Amino acid sequence: TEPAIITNASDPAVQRIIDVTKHSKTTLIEDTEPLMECIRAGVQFIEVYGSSGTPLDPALLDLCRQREIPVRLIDVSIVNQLFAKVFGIARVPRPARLADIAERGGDVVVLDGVKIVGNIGAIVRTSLALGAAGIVLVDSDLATIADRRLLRASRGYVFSLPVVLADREEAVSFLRDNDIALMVLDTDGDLGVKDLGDRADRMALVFGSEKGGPSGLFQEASAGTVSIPMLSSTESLNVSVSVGIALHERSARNFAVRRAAAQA
Amino acid sequence: IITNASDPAVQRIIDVTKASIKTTLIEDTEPLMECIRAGVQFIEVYGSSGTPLDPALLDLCRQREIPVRLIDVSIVNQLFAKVFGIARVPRPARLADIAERGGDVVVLDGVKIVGNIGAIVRTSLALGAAGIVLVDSDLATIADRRLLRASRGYVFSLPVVLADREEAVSFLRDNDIALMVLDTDGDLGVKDLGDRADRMALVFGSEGGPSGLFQEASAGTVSIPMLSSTESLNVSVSVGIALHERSARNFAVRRAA
Repeated sequence: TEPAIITNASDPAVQRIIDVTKHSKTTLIEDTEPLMECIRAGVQFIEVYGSSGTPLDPALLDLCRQREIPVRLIDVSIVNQLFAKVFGIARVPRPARLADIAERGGDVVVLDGVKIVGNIGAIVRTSLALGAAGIVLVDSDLATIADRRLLRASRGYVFSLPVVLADREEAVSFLRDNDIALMVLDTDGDLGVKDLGDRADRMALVFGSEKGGPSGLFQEASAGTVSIPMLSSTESLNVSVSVGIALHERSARNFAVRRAAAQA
Repeated sequence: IITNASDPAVQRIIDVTKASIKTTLIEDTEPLMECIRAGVQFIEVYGSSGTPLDPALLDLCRQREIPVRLIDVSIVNQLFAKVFGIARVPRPARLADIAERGGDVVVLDGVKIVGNIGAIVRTSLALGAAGIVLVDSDLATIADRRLLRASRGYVFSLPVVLADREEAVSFLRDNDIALMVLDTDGDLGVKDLGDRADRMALVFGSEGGPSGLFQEASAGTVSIPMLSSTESLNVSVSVGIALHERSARNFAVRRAA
């Protein structure tokens, strides 16, 4: 067949390194959009790969050109034996910490017992896009943020803002020590979500799963409960939906913070 | 509450439905109670010997005349959660059912991931929408067991309808229901959705985007502001934000009837 020589056709050795991370400080980031977000967010890549015989998205190739990022093709046969059509080996950034959230400016999203990774990924994307400072994950059952399930669920946004694993008291003492008032989302609370933007200062918003709602320590530190009005008092929304609604209400406050940081 | 130790004869019927096109299997305590409240007609509900049935469920079953029996924990494990029921599939909602109820119409265009669909069903109900039109969803019936579960048994609590794209666009037309499409860099801001007094249809694409036929029929493109036009939200999240801006409008419709 005289296949193009640049195409990886065997099964060692950059393959071996890809296999190596596929089953265990690096990770695989898959698909065009997630790759470009990770690159934009400053994630360091070792190499980006496509399957032979299909044109790699021109903008990604362009972007890999702009950064010093090697691109190479692997025979479709082999990529189709691993596992998408395009992926990269990346170094996992140094885990973000609480302080990062405080310094970045803007509201803090705290998830309390949210464990469903698709929910956590969606909340990551929303928090990024709506201008939140960062996310604190309490009781998520995640070992790290680089979990490939979360990578895929976040569409590669998990390194675009500080996403931090913490235990409950660590988190509440953190907010206390930084003078960040928290409010808890729950049914018939004191404040309508529509009034969330009134508050000029940054705040933390705490969302529980509804496999139990918010937990005790947070309740006790709370400066109030916030409710999203629903048809009946007995209804509920998926937690990711509640995050989007609450953050949309705070969007004016956070966009102003983000606007200002972009100019510093 | 009698207990089944055997293997006939309503063990057989359980297996036979799991043409049952008119009967299905609704699982879990809360989804069961929702379906019952929604008027779904149940044949019988079952729990597992050993672990007790929610009293509120038993009471509801009691107030309806729905028989409840326990099943030996060992037969359940052969059937497959711990509580479930067998019900008649309601007659499929039609598009007209959505128009008659009044309120905004949610159209999903190309949304296929059933968990998104199910979350959207719950949001649409909670935030007061008239109903949901599913275009290109890849579902055979709304009674699909994946959606039943993903929707937490709310799929029957408001009109949810499968349609073809042209069908949907035609239905909105002769009903004088303006449709807007949710998308980036649009004509209108989501924050002004509440300005319009009359009902409207809102069209959400997967991600990617709504179709040409809808775009061609659209009275506007509504955009949720984000840090970057390249960014995107999960479709269920977009629906939550949009309906939230319309909730005053829809609650007023819901509570006038």
